[PDB]
Amino acid sequence: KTHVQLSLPVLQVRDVLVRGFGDSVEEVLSEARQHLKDGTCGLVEVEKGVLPQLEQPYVFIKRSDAAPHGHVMVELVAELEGIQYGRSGETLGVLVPHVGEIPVAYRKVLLRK
Repeated sequence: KTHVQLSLPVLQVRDVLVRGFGDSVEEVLSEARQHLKDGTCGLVEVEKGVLPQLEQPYVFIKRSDAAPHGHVMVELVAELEGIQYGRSGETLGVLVPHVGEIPVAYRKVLLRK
C-alpha cells in the first residue's frame, strides 16, 4: 500500500529517552520510516523550546492534504542546520523513537510510504 493508517503515541519532550533517529538526513528518514512500519515511533508536538531539546537531523510529519477515517495524510520532511529535505504542509510534530514512554495522546495519521 502507498499509504498506511498509524496511531502515533504523542510524547512529552522531557520524557523522550532517544531524542533522534541518527546522524544524517538520509539515516533519520530511513530510521523514521522503519520505526513507523514497526510501530516503534513517537510524535512530539512542536512548541517554543521543544526542538533545541531534540537531536538534529529532525524528522517532521507534515500535512500532505486537506483526512480518511480521522487519519490526517502526512509525509516526512527532514531538517539539518535550517535546511529541509522535502516540501509539504503544516508540521503535526517531530518524530522520535518510542522505547516505552507513556504517551499523553495519540495522533491518527495516514503515512505516504
